[PDB]
Amino acid sequence: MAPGQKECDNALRQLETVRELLENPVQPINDMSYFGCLDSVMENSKVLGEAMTGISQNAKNGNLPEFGDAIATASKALCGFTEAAAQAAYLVGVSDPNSQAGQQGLVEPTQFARANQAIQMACQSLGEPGCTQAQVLSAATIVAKHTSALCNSCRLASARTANPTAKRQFVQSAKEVANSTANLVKTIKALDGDFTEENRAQCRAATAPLLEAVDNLSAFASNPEFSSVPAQISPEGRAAMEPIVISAKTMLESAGGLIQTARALAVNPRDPPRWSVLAGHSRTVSDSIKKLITSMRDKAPGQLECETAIAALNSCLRDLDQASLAAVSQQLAPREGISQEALHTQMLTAVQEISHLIEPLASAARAEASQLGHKVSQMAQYFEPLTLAAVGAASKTLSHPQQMALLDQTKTLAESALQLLYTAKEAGGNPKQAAHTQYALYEAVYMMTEAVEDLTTTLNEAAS
Repeated sequence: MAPGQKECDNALRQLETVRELLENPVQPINDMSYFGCLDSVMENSKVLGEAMTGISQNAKNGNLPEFGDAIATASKALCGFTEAAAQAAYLVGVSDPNSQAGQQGLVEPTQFARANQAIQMACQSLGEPGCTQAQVLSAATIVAKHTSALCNSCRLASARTANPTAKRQFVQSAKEVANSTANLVKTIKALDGDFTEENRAQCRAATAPLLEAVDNLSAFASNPEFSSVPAQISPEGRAAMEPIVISAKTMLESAGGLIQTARALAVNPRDPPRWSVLAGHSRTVSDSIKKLITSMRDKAPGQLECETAIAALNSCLRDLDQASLAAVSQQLAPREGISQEALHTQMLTAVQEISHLIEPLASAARAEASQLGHKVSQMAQYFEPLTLAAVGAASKTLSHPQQMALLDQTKTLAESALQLLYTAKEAGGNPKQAAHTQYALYEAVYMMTEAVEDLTTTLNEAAS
């Protein structure tokens, strides 16, 4: 009854509905790439933060219309977070080696069912007698987005099909959905500088042919002939997606709590206990979002492999430090059963392989996230044979200064490789990371190139 209560009511329903995306992410949620998911959570963080400020201030000052605007904006941001979270979880799950992505059909029935549900909610909101101006706009924007998505999928489906009857039906259904929503859009435009009871009644009337067309499309699209095979996600994939899922669930739970409390406060703002409860939920919303973003970044393509490569390089560094400390106290035992020449050849071979991987690695770090993991693993693998050969070669180097110089120079190469790996992990193969990492990447490549040259020179002098 009271203004602002309906908005809180709709928000709670929207948060409960969007939570379903999190229960079993075995199909794509949308068309976003992993980097798109990350961008969306960053953008929604800003939007939700401002909306949360708006909720509190307008409940406190009794500005009920703008309180409803703030609840609506927060709900949209939270659904945004969840869609990005669920999509990220799906992409994580399928990319697992032991996981099998399901065959894509002509359409994804879950996306069709979701769109059907979002259109119903938006249409029912337009069918409300006490619906406001900014509520009509958000409901109108929802309808337009989901009907466009539905029509686009119908078009591609009637192009990818061999079945002539299905071809004609997807085209026909698209026509009906499009013609329906066009008729609704016109009635919504008629509201500008008018907004009368006679006109809101025009809009309500126009929703019925849309709902009917959408519900017909949904039925028809759920036929076994069209549906996708849900993916088979390994127990490991499930484990990797878990942090992302848990975080987004905690976000939704505490945001529900924030809204329930906000609802009472809008009615009676003179209530210190409830301000304390609202603040509690708010801090938990923020913590959950931080954990969600950090969880999602852990699972971007190439991130685990950078981490694994960095661990392997650090293991090589420990070996080199150990050999260096043994050398200075004359306690480095000479490597048995292999010659000085053969050990220098193993070093040169490894150094040449590392050298060839530098620029390819940087280009992946720069532009191609799908390559990065591989290049980082290839680079790191060569450091094990190099370290063993260098420790061996040093152990048999007759001059003490030269023995120490060989270890020092091998260490410098390893440390320059570490700096490149850390920089590549930051850039992550995301073209939009350029303005923050480009000069650091150039520096890291320069330092690596220099360290290769210096060690190669030493190895060339030893060959002479």
